[PDB]
Amino acid sequence: EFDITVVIPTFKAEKTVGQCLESVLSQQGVSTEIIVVDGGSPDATISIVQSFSSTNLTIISEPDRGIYDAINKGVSRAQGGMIGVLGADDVYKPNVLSVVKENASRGVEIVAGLTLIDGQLRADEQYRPAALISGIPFGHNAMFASQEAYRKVGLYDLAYRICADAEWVHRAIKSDISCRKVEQVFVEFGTNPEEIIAEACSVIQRNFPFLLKEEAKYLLYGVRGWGETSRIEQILRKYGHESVLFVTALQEAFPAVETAAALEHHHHH
Ligand SMILES: C[C@@H]1O[C@@H](O)[C@@H](O)[C@H](O[C@H]2O[C@H](C)[C@H](O)[C@H](O[C@@H]3O[C@H](CO)[C@@H](O)[C@H](O)[C@H]3O)[C@@H]2O)[C@@H]1O
Ligand SMILES: Nc1nc2c(ncn2[C@@H]2O[C@H](COP(=O)(O)O)[C@@H](O)[C@H]2O)c(=O)[nH]1
Repeated sequence: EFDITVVIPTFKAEKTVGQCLESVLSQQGVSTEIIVVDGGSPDATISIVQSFSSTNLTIISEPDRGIYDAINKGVSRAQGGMIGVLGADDVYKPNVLSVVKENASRGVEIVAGLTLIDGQLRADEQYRPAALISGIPFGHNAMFASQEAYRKVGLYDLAYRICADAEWVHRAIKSDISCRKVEQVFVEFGTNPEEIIAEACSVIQRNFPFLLKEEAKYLLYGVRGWGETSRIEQILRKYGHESVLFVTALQEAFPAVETAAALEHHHHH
């Protein structure tokens, strides 16, 4: 097989898909498979991809139901031990694929790096319970996951057109999938905000079904620093009895509520 599979969903990416592919082929010291999942691009996208006649590139061009449908198709076919997803507007940094192969040899099922968004580091969060009341903790395109990890967790849920990656990672956390965060930039990155938020809140309720939508939004804003946090102790007392995982998530995310978390663990778990 291969050390790495890179799944590249494309639709009308003719402007950048050549730079994206160059950043993958420049990776040395790893056997790499590339699976381009195109949704029927009418521009030069296929003409450009076919310029990269690497004997380890696969082109899938057929109607799909959105990016995560296209991602699902590529992950399903991936024959590499570690699988990564690279948008056509993104580029891998030098040496990242060997860094992923190195950290995977120890058995870690997920290897995640840093993300450069407009020359700024994405404000990542830790892969831990506290992620479950937030969005995706690391950049999706900076994540690599083994064949086993996908086989354990499943595919991306097409009900989420934006944050299906966050939902998958939360399922990974909840499934105790091993993760090692590498403090190196893996990718340089190239949608209505309301829709982003709506999907993030729904993903959070999927971890903790007892939360009203407003309550999930308050937690997201509290963790992301977008809103206040005075009502965290209220939320904790209201639902702490439900899940030890929920109590763990809030005390990690909001260290100010530790003494209150102690009480929930004591009276309920
Ligand atoms: C509407 C908001 O505008 C800005 O404040 C932006 O920074 C916000 O993005 C942050 O919060 C949202 C929830 C995202 O989690 C975003 O991370 C990105 O979200 C995707 C969702 O799964 C991932 O595909 C992507 O790789 C990841 O970089 C960031 O944390 C928000 O848009
Ligand atoms: N296969 C497929 N790829 C898509 C679709 N929409 C966007 N993409 C690709 O997914 C990546 C995300 O870019 P975005 O459009 O989200 O900025 C890009 O590589 C883009 O070309 C789609 O409907 N189907």
